Amino acid sequence: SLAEKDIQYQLHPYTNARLHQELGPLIIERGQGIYVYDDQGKGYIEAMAGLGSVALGFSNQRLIKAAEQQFNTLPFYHLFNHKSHRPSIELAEKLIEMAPVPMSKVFFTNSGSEANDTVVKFVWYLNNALGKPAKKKFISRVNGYHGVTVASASLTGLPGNQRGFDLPLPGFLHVGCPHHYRFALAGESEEHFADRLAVELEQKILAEGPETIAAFIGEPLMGAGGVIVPPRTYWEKIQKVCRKYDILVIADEVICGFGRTGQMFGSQTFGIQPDIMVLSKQLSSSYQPIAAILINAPVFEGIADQSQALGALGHGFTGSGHPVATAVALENLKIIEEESLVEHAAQMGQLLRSGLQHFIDHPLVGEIRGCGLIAAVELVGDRVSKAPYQALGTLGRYMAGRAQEHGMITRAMGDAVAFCPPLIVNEQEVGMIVERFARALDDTTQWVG
Amino acid sequence: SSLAEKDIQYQLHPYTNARLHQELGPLIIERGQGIYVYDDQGKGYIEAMAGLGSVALGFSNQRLIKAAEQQFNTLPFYHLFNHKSHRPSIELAEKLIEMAPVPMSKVFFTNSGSEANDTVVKFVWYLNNALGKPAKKKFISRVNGYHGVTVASASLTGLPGNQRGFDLPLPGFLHVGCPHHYRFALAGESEEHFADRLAVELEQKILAEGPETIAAFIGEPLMGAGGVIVPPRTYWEKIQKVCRKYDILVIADEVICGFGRTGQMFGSQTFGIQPDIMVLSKQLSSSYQPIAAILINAPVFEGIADQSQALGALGHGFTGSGHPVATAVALENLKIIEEESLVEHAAQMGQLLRSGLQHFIDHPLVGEIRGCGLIAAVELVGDRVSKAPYQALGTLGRYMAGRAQEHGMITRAMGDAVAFCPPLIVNEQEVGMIVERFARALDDTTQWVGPG
Ligand SMILES: *Cc1c(COP(=O)(O)O)cnc(C)c1O
Ligand SMILES: *Cc1c(COP(=O)(O)O)cnc(C)c1O
Repeated sequence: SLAEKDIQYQLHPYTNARLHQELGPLIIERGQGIYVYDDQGKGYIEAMAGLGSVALGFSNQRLIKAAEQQFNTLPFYHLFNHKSHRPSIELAEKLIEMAPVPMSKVFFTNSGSEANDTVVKFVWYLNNALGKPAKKKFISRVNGYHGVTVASASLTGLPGNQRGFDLPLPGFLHVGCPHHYRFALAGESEEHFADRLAVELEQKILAEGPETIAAFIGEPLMGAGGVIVPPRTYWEKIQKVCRKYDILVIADEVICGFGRTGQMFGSQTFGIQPDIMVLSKQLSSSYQPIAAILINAPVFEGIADQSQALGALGHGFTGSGHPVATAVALENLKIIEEESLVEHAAQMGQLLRSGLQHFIDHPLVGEIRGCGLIAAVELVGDRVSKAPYQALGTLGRYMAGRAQEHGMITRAMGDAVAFCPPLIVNEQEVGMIVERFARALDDTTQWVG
Repeated sequence: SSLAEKDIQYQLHPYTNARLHQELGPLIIERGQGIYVYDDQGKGYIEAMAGLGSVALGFSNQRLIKAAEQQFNTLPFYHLFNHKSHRPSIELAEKLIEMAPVPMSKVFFTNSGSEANDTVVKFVWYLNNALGKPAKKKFISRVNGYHGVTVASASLTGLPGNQRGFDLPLPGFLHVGCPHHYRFALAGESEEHFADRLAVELEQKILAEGPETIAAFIGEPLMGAGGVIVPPRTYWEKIQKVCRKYDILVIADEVICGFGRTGQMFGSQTFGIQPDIMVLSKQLSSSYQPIAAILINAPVFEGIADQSQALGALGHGFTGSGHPVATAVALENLKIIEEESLVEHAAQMGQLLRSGLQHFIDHPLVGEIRGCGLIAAVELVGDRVSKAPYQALGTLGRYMAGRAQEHGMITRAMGDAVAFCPPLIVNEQEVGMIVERFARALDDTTQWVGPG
């Protein structure tokens, strides 16, 4: 069977390989709109838009035709050694012109992981160029997600990405997860919590030596880490501390980018003025692997000078700016703008968050959080202590399983069940997401007894 | 704003002097068909490099394009996380395992060769932690090897251009000698004696560092980006003996050699390598889609699988890992290579290419002609006795590549080596035209130098 071939031949990401050999895969055969279907014909609402990525859903014919048109023109070329092609140029123009702060240049990669890995290299290159060879350390947050390369998994603050992999590398430092529900002191306001987090960062900078800190990287809100919305004034106060010590501010917009948070960028929603932005996922509705780094004028000018001194910029992926991936991403961004999907997502997000808020006084619901069209419900075994049932992740695993039985694919991040549906979701579809959540919660409540 | 002006304004180019780019602007490629690409001025070029040694089936294979369409209209994205799967990833993994030149267990997909080698580093660290060998973590690679551009894979890479200014390599990424007889053999040393000395260098490096601390040796069977460096006779035999002696994994980076480049399906077959791990990309999809694949053997899989159970799940994966459109295109690509007998065809075309270039073997500027199958390089020198460059190293290569472009052919210079890596579908007349355009560039370069 196809399931037997999968067990025989494929090592799965983010999977227990031994349990996989026993249970085998859930094979997804086809998709349309917000739905995917398994090889048994069962339909599921993809309430996660795959990996928070399939902005236009699973059957956008404009994207598919844009791919075809580019395939029949030039199915591959590269950007190395002054070579270029129209789709990379037009996408770079569109990204610079839509940027929420003045940006200078785009550098393309295949993945968010490659993009953040590239940012690490470009910052080291820059500070070598500027004659600041000590100015190399990165600061990220506990539970931040920045990808899975040796370097980007060192930026990542999730233990699952580091345990067994000898990470983080030296020079990749982590400050606190800005989650008020878990880390605020008894009776501390969001603004007081923000103050204390800004103090933690400043103290980290001073303890390490300000001259040794190159950059601070953060997702405007933390996606994979559990839909962690930072406290009011966090980004204002963190940026003050960064500007104080000449530290680059990198906005990882891989999840927030292109209308997820109710504005085009999380940087807009949270008032971030980044030096560098990283984009992926919704950039192409994941129809093609592509990511993009936006760098501002000072970062470009330093890198450009050093590329002249060293002969050429000694960095690039075969797939960097791939003409089919860039053609698809260009068409994707045009549809998001033409169909007013940022404002549509914002409206659908209000319906999603209001629907979930009906469950705020349920005995297993610890917290409901989110912004725009991304949300999470954190389940607890006890609301007073905020303790898990059995161990962190038991409730989340059972909930996600019940949601799948009720025809909805959701992701558990510990005991948080996440929602990140396609931007094209309609009002009754939001209603059906909340209904399938409710059925899964009922099942989980009966199970915990 | 012209398209060239927008490119200068908005794009930071890989492997480009950004300041020179602001002055010269791009060469914009508009379209392609068969072995040809055309710039925005309508000038046609034979893509004698198949882009980046990658476009196996040329620039207008309609079967690949229809395979993409069919998959887009079925399922345009899904992932492989948390037991999820899809038919194209499964069928491609089956095809790759069943065609492997040694017994392999599992495939892990990535978007790029760089991600794939970066993943191999993580998987080897994970494996040796799983086996209770926490010290067994260092990698050995070669000077002028190319393994990609991430912080870790650029540490494996042995090309200075990939490390200078980037604070690389990381600690625990060690480099032994480039196996290029022409450049690094002692005066009057045989290929076999050179191979012995390189195997001694490796063993001495292993002993100096502590054998218990060395996890893996990674090499391209033949070194592509480093100048089409064919290892000396007996090199891979003797290196593998040293590796097996100290329980060091052998990783074959087949990103260029994979899928018929060297006259057999894999460079591991051509060079008699029995790797534990293979890395594949580029020709896997004819670069029509970004995809790479790691093949791991049974012992590597079993160790990783044990630890993934203990830790709850394997904490690694890319959004695009096994992308259904990329895997669908790669599957159709490998079917065409098998159905059209392109491995045997490439072997035949490579003999014509090498024979055509060898008409110039006693030219005063030709130092060496090297290659296997349908990959070749001509290394130009200013002086055949000393092997010294004309002017600075790289002058002849840059001049030749420029003249080739004027004569309607895209070649890559690696220092003073001019490389050939054409699409596998190149026909006999087209090989003739590649050698003719090389000859016109060489004539120009010879008139420019005046060796008299
Ligand atoms: C998805 C993700 C990444 C990694 O992207 P990949 O394409 O899977 O390598 C990086 N940052 C954030 C915020 C992410 O959500
Ligand atoms: C192309 C290349 C790589 C890097 O592949 P990318 O997809 O560009 O990241 C790795 N190894 C070898 C031998 C290569 O030629």
